Amino acid sequence: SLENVAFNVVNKGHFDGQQGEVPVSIINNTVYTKVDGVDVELFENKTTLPVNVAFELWAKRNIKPVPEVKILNNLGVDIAANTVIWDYKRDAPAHISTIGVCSMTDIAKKPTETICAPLTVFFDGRVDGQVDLFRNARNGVLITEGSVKGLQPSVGPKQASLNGVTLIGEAVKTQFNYYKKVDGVVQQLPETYFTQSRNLQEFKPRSQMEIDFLELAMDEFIERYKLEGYAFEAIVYGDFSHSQLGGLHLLIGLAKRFKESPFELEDFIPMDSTVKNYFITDAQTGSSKCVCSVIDLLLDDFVEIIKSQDLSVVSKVVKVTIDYTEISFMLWCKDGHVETFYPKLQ
Amino acid sequence: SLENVAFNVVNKGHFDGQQGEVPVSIINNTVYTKVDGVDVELFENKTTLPVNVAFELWAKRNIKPVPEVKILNNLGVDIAANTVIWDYKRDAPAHISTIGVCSMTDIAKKPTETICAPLTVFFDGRVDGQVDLFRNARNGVLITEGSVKGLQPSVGPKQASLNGVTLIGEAVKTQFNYYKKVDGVVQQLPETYFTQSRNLQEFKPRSQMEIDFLELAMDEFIERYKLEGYAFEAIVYGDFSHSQLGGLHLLIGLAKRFKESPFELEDFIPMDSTVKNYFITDAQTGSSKCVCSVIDLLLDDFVEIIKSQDLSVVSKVVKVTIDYTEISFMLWCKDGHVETFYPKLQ
Amino acid sequence: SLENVAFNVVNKGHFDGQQGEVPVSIINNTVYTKVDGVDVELFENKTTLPVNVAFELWAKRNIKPVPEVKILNNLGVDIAANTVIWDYKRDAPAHISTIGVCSMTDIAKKPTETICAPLTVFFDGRVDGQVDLFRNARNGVLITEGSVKGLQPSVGPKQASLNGVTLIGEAVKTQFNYYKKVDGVVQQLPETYFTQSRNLQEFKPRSQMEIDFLELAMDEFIERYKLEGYAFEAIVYGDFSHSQLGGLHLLIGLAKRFKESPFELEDFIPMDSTVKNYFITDAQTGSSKCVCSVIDLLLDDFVEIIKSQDLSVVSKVVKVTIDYTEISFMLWCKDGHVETFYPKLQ
Amino acid sequence: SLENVAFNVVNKGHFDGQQGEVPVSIINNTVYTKVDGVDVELFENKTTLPVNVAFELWAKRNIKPVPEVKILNNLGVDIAANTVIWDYKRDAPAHISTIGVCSMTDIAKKPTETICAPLTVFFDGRVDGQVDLFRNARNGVLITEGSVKGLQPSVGPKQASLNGVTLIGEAVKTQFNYYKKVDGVVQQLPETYFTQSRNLQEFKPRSQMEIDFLELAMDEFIERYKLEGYAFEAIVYGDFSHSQLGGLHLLIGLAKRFKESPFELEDFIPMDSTVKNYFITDAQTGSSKCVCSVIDLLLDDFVEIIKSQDLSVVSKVVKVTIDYTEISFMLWCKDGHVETFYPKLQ
Amino acid sequence: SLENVAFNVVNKGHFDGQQGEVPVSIINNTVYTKVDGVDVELFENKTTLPVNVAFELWAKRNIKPVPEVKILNNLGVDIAANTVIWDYKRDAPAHISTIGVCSMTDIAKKPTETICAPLTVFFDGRVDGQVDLFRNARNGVLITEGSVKGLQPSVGPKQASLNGVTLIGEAVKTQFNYYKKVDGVVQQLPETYFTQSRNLQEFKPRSQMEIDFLELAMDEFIERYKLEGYAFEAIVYGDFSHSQLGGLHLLIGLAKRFKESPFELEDFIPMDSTVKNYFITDAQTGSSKCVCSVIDLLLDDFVEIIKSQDLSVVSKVVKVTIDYTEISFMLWCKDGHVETFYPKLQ
RNA sequence: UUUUUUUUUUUUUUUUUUUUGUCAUUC
RNA sequence: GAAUGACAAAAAAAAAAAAAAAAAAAA
Repeated sequence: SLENVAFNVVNKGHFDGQQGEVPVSIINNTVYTKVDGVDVELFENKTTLPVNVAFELWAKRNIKPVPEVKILNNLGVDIAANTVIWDYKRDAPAHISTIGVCSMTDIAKKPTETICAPLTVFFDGRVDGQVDLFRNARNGVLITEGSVKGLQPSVGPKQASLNGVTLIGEAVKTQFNYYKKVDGVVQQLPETYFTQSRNLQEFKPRSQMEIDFLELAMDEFIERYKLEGYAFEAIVYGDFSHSQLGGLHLLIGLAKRFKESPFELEDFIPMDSTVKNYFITDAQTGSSKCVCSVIDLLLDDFVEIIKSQDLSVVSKVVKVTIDYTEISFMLWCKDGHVETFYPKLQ
Repeated sequence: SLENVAFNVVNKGHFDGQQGEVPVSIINNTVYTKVDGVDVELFENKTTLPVNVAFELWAKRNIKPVPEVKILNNLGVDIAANTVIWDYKRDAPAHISTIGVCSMTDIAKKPTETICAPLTVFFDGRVDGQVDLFRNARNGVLITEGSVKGLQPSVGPKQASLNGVTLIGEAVKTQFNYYKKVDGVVQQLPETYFTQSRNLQEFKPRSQMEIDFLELAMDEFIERYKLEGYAFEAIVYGDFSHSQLGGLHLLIGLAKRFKESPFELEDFIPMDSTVKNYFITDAQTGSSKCVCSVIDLLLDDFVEIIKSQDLSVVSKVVKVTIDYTEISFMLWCKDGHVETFYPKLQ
Repeated sequence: SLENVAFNVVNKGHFDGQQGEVPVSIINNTVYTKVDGVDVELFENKTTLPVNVAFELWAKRNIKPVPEVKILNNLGVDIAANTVIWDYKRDAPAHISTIGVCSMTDIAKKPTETICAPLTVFFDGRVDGQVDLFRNARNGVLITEGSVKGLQPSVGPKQASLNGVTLIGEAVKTQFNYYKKVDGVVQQLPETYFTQSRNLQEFKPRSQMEIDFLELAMDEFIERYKLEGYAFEAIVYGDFSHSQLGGLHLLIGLAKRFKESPFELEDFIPMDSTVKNYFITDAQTGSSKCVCSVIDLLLDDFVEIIKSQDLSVVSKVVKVTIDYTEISFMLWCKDGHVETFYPKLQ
Repeated sequence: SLENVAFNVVNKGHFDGQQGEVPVSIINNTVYTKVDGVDVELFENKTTLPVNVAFELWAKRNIKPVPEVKILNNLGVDIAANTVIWDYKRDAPAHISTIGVCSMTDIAKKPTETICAPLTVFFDGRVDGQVDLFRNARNGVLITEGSVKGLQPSVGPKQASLNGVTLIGEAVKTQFNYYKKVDGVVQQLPETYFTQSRNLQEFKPRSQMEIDFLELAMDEFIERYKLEGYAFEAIVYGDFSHSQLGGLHLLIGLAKRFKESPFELEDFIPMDSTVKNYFITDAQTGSSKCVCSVIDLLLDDFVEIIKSQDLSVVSKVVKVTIDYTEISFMLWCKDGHVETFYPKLQ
Repeated sequence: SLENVAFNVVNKGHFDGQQGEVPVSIINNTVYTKVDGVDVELFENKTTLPVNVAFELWAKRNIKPVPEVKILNNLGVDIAANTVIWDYKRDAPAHISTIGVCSMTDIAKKPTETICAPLTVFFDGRVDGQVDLFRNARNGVLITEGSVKGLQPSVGPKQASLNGVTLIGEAVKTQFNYYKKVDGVVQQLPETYFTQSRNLQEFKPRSQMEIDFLELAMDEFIERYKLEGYAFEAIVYGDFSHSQLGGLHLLIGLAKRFKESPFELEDFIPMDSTVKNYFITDAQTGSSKCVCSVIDLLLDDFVEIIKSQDLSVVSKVVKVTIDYTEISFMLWCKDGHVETFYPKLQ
């Protein structure tokens, strides 16, 4: 019920399943409620779904630390089992349909129905009875805070999305063990690097090399870590000397530049992906680039990736398995030294 | 609840208080429900209220024969008790607020509260206990199918509004006795003429004089009923010889002209009123008048009214009580004969 | 392309696959085009789909005689192969998704992909290569103007929907042979009665008995066709003596009553179905029923059905296979004669 | 008029009363004006009112220092006399109706009519003649910058809302003497505590103890002010060790935690009230609470309140009059020391 | 095509002119695209144009450094040749019509047609063949990064707009030479002062005098630069001692105040102009002025302007040519010293 | 004969936030 | 000596539009 959902929202902040109703009015793609005789906005529809459907999905969203939407997308997850994963980047549900949550978007009441068999259903091991449901599922992805009997685990990212904030949990456990089944057989998830999912204005280093990068000059940092010949002066630090922006394909370099000279980042595809494309215009020098593919790789991980390559190639598209998906980097070695190494996804 | 209201609508045609819910989607001021997997339109909001509130009011509307909205308006009825009167002319509720119907439009749960005391509350005597409520109400209007103990009745119109169509009921009683209370004292309603509330395209005579007017010519009908000197050739039949239309202030004349030559009726104020203003454009002779007051008085009643006037006055405003309200007619006479008789102020 | 679709609409009336572009503006859920410098309406979106998507689907609708949407719904058709069946009752596409029509609603480009296997895909045999496509489909429904080798035909209704109106075509063939496959095995479709799909205001009898019903009185028609004891005075002709309407469960009786005393039909579920529920309000006698199941069976078929039942049962639910689905009728009999006969659950 | 209102807005920033018109276009709940041939947005309607009505109410809003909307709500104010109080928290007018401001919302032209008698009209003493209007009002609330003859004054909050900015006026007087009348008799307003209406990101201490709280550590501040046994470690400072957040019921503690580690405050009821509920999620530790009642009491006032309680009770509901309304706190004590002190029912 | 434009947007962030289409859905004045099965927002329409037309214009906007919209407006530019100048202040195109950009807003395909002759067409000398077009244009404005043969150049502002970022180009050239033609004759543009177009929260001094103003106090800065008798204590620094704000007509003074005490700027006309009007409300002292003309002149330029005036006049209107337009400065003097230099019509 | 897959192979067009040349303009 | 604009040179990859060929596919 719409009124019961709004009552749960106004009394607890989300749908907790309590009983009760409140006066609700829907107008201009917005859900208003009457508090003390005056309308108070509860939810403004930013989705393509009907306003009531989107409101009820938003109320019933998962308020527990859930895997980042990019991780679920890279794993091929098509739907979630008896839960709603809310994509706060899009302000919309991460999946078009649901299983036993919303009557309008329901394709089944339980994940065991035949309709959900071809789909890769996301199972949350922290919910009772979901591990056994995943065991019987033809296609599914399982996350557990611990070990599962009989299946080899895959350790996921240290960070998880808790009500829209990507954090490494201390009071809560945000590191999950990932399992995948395709056509009834358990797949072995490949060894992967994981993007840190940090912000430009809230960037914090997570390693000693990151601290050195943020605190040292370009030449000192390059000489200290023997990073000569890998074009770190352009790939990470950036080249703000031409009308077209040069490099800046790591978020650490973007944060370092933003510390000294604020710029603008036009995100023309506002979604959650491993590689993000930005329309960056440097406010200090005027350097701009229409497409600047940015990956939130750990600086140690990026150093290892770029040092594991073969430098005697004119040009090569390099496949790196990052965030459980194969990211395509365009290696641009010349004369035995790297000229450009940028992600090409999205 | 919205879903319960839609369930009642799709299973019974109106809100009958049955339990159960159906999937509901609200989009573009319209309520849709999923029948066999495809969205089916249930209600398109033509009102100024929120779509869900208007849907709840429309579903909970009175489907029993109810007095016409114009009759309630002329009686000063401001709100209805435990019911919704739907104005089908406006496709909107006849009153802004309700009592014990819709949580967003309710000002009180019962008409006995102090908020409804100054308001003129419409009490329906066919509902159990509403007569007793009307007795204790400071201001109110009561309709009953029969007599009320200790209260003198006022016989209302023979016609009533049954689910949007005006009819003189045969299988169901559509004649009510009107009682009004202002400031706690039972008022004596005046002896009024009643409009027939007919339409042009299905006009049906209700009297012998009406039939004769429909079948007989102008001069024959005027001579037969001794209607010479009352300007019936213009007031009722209408004048189409000039660019500006003349007379045509009775719906009988409009219907007679429509029978031989249809014209266009632009109702620029689509509401329910005793005197209706139309933008009449004659498609045959090109005669048009921007505003034309048309009143649906019975032809016998109009003849009695026009014969009860004093003809020895150049200009006189005639106050005739019609549909429980005073309708002012502007009368022009010359040489002892009527020249012009139309509802004044147009 | 939206502009190419609108170009096809303005130059051919539907998407004919021509090349060209026109200036198109979308505003207030409506598609406008600029003709001679002034915006001209092309399409008003009455669906729940996005305006451009709905416009593209409407332009690519099937303009050939297609089976009525009720027939496809009763056959369990979930999607159409390389075509769009437009439901003119709802002014919306008959199916949520399409196969190789519109990229926004497409789930596959061809009906034989793995995604379309669980779905019952409607194959049109009049299109080259679709019979073989239906032969390879796990679930599908095939209609053909002629015979298909190795498959037993199922003669469908004489009527078909051509651009939104039901007609028995003479210049074009509207009778199709129906073949259904569920889980890869051809099913033998049951012997069924077919609704004639007629309108109230444009009712045209299709048999001698229907003509006699329309012209003869109630008693003469009942005595001529030995229809005593089957309560034809109530089920078909209808009773308007009480405030609650009785009967009117056959559209021919509604047509006969409308021929004399027009009434109002409020379709609170505006969709195509074998059994239609209306909110009937008799404008002459005041009789009204909130819900009334009306089925448009041929009077010969209804007579055969009512004569094939056993009269010596107090209460019995009668199952009739109509329009390829089982319609459940309520049968009440007393003293070896019929009392009421209406579709059950109304 | 709408055009005159827009002229006043574009020439003076608010409706002053000047004569003149500017070209105006209304589209998508927004009012645009044509400045030098290009449309300029004047007002985006965030209310449930019509766009033009909301625009005219916003233009005619009070730009003088007005009482905070929560103060008016706690006093029972239902309408304002010849002025509009704009609620900047909701971006909507604080009251549904107005008195002599907007013709679409007006229930009266002057507050002396019968319709305004039951309502608690807000009279502003800084406008000439409003003191005498309040003296003759059945129900009303009066604010004055000075003393009123024959009336005992109640000193209000030091801060007041000035064009949506809460400030303690230095060049203007933001302290008003509050008077109240119900049924024609003056009440003596209770002696209440007043919330400071401070922001999280712009928190500024208003006393020495708040400075000590923000500067010194938890243990030092607790020991210095003899605050042992009142659970200040969790009640104000808060506990971030478990998955569910504990405490943070004083906005000063939220400000102190924000100063060291920013977190998200999801205000699911964006209105103005003495007690605010937030969906608190700690970005550093992962602690989160769905509903966290936060009140912006002066730290001196909160210390006095917590020291005025009787500690020898297991469970006790505390009635505290804050902002002219009774705020309920739930008190748990064990072994003669406080365990928690939070607003009741959250 | 809408789909091709959206494909270009999702691939490069702006319309580059490539071939390809993506699934696009338009709903609620917003353009969505389907990326990985979920709709992703691409553009939300804040203009008065249709959503598809506005999206096409936004994609085809100029991404190179272009003159500020205020400069073009003051030069009387009515339309741009084969380009779109996006006004990021209004989030709408700076000109109503276009030349060979979008079919819906196009008045001509080339600027040489007769329709574009009366309009002052903006020509970009950086684009090949536009200087020749400007030579043959009856009315036009041309900007070039260098000299033009046979034409005397007018050096423009040092700053220009790059993707909505106003910057002095270092990697790019943001200084242009302005040429204007009206009725086929080349005018000599006047010698003008230029507004710096700086932000309040991102104010950066561009001269030694501005640095001194920001660092020193009022008295020291006035003494060092010999600014006694010019009322710099009010015009620039501003007066907050009264309820009505005094002076503060230079953005440098607003920035200096914002450094120590942030306040509110209600820009009730959100457009780009040389003289901006703000509804300034001082949060610290409560001094507010409904309308306040703030001009972003260089402090040295303003000092020269105020020292070039004739002080021996009681009241005088001062004409200063700023940004190629005549700004009316209202000067008040008493006893041979400046009293107030507020910009006219605040 | 139809179909999806496993795809491979051939050609056309488009593209890639690499370097490099020619023409063009402007210092 | 540079910048910009219009293009080409190198290397790899992607997208489709045309096919052929195949292991499968059901006919």
